[PDB]
Amino acid sequence: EPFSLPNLQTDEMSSSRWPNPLATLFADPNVAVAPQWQNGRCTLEGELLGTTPRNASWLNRFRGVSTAAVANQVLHLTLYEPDGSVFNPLSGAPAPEGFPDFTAQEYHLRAAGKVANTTGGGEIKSTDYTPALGGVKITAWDATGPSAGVEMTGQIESIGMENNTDFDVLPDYNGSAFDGSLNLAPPIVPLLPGETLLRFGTVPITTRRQSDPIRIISCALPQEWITWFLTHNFTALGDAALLRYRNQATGQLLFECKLYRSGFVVVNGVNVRTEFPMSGVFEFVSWVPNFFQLAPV
Amino acid sequence: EPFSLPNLQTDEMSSSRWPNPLATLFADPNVAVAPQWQNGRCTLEGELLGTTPRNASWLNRFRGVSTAAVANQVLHLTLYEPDGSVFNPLSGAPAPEGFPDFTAQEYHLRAAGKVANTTGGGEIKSTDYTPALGGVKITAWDATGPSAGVEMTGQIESIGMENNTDFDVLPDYNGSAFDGSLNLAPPIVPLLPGETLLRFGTVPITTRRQSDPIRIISCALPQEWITWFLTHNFTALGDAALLRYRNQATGQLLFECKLYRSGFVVVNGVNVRTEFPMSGVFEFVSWVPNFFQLAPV
Repeated sequence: EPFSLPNLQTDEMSSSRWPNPLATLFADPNVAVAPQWQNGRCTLEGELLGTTPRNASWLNRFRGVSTAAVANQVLHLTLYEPDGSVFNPLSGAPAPEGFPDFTAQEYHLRAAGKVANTTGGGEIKSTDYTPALGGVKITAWDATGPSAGVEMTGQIESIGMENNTDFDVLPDYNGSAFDGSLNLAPPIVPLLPGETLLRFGTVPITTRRQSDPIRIISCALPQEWITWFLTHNFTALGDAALLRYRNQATGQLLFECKLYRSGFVVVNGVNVRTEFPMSGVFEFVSWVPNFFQLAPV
Repeated sequence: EPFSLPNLQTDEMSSSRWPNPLATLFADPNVAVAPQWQNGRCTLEGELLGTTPRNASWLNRFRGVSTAAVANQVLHLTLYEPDGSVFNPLSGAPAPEGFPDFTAQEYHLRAAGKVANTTGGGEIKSTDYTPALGGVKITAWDATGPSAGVEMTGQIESIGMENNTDFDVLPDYNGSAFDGSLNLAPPIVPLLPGETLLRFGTVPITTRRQSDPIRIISCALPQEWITWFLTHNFTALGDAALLRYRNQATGQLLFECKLYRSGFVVVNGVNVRTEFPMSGVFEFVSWVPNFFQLAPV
């Protein structure tokens, strides 16, 4: 089938790195380092990359089994994948599908099992966020159960986040500074030098906002585009899909952009951080080579 | 475009009444009263009913403005709709789009504003769950702010839920002991007497499970099907779409069912509550009239 994108406005779509509606659309050419996001990554031909979950709703969800009974507000889980199979550290994955792919001081959560007295809240402290090792230690856990051997499923709800730039810093998934053995999706770098990554932004709930209160986490593809690629049998006939971003109510063509086949969008001619209207729709035009030069925004 | 459904397995899709992956698929013929869900409602031609949000990720999200500074762990919010427009409580809508459409003792939440000391947790007690009035009183609010006139955005994360049957009991949205002035989408009723509603189930996190720990909330359509109908220009050439539910790996056809044009699925010949495998895909077969009688499961 010929390539297309869903006829949804940006503000009708969802982040693929934090479950929430998209709220901003912007290009920032002065970010310190290129992002290496592990969620929200998919090729145009429908190949998921990194820890990107195939089920949209497994983003920020987790499943596991308690390794010991709760004591001293500590719950340790051996981690499973969304399919219920055991997560195998030896596979090279940094974490089960859908796990957070950025640095934070705390990851706040809620969880429950299928038996009584297992609904609780807690958090994973940064030093304990080492899912590549096969488990996570949940602290400040406020339920009396579970006992050992009980399946738990939960949701990461918010983060302790003192510094917004840490959304673009991968966590120490294996508890060390050395990620060489991990099978990580590659950094996102525009192919032409004047191009700037187009960021789809949303607002997560965070604590530790005393220094500066604005929190924005970006992703490369709206979740609805990822699902679109999974539900169509597209062939990437060129290096990039040339798209137009159009306000369908007002007719105004806002800009053209390139959706590279590895799954990210760029615009040209951005010299300072630039925000774009949210009520537009992205429409496919044609396939273009990597060095196709876009009209500046 | 000819009618189709996305090629996702049931366990690869999401509930449209609680944000979480689908976990069960079942038909219960012994539910005495038909459900009147206000979320997860969409015709095959892509027209939303009830409070069903156009953006998948606005389910269980809310936004508004504080009417007073926080005091005594109470935060009162005047509600907005998802698009930031003011929710007019005189209009007859039961709630802003995406608000929970069932009865619970407490609706647990988290929220935050643009300024520091506004990230908190709290809850809406059942007696305060009257969003049709244009606002909600949040209690057990644990942040020191916001002051008055401050925008807040938040998420419903879990419920206090004594009885699973209350997932199918609409709440008293206007606090008037159900007076019938509200604009509600109609009950979901199979058009033939031998048919049973096919329920797409997920597990929300709930408290008050000490006595019966299993909690399952059902919906009429996976969220991904609703988005599919919004992103295609379908014309229902019949009263109902005949579907086959097939395990694509083994090729095993499990049952046939009818997807009625108003947006729900039924099976035939179910005499006891019956669960079905989650690894199947619903495939469109043809259009059939309302009187078409399905092969029994």
